[PDB]
Amino acid sequence: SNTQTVLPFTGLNTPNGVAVDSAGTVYVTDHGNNRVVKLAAGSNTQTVLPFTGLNTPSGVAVDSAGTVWVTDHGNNRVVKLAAGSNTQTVLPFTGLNTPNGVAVDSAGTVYVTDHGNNRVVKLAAGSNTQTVLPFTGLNTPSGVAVDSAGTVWVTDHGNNRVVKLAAGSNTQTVLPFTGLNTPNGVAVDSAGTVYVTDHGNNRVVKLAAGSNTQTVLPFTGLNTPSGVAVDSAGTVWVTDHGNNRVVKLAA
Repeated sequence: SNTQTVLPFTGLNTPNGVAVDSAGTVYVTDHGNNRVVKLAAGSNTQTVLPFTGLNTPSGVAVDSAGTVWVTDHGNNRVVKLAAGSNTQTVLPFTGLNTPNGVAVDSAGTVYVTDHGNNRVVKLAAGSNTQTVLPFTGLNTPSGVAVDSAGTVWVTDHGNNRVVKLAAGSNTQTVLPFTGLNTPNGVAVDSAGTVYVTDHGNNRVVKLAAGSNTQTVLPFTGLNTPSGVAVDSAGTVWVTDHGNNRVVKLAA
């Protein structure tokens, strides 16, 4: 499509971070209200999830079991909410600083852009071992995506670039986007297409796998967009941070 739709969220404040599940339920970290909100497909009523004590949360992910993870940026922690019981567990990361961005894979491994420490960390399900990924030269990284193959992409915000660590490789690759300004947020689809919220240019850009020529998506009127998700259908959702809204574009 070339015409975006605004989702019927209410009362957002500087939202940053969006996730979508296979049912088309959309989850947003409503950063400036210290809460996580969700909207089911076709619904006008949003639901505030029972997280507690959040501070400027930035980034949300959801696994197959309905577990919701949030990077609780202002508290240097990652919290997960177990489905049904609504038990909150602080994941046993350590030493985080203003984390901003989270992803989870099929195995329940959790990946966090540890923004304030210029690093990306991962924690396997149930583990007390966190692993620093061998990205190099990061500056305030702010967004992480992982595909089915286990390739990890990161928006290296402070360097105006997107980097990837290909599965099985220990060598970082810089993707051939051009002209980025403080990018924050990355998503990847099944086809390997990469989507980035080019925050400081008020636009969303995408690169097909193997292509060296980005395209700009036909969103309009964005302001410091900061978070992107893509569903199985190729619909693209963006947290339009500076306009307190979430916008979507069908393929």
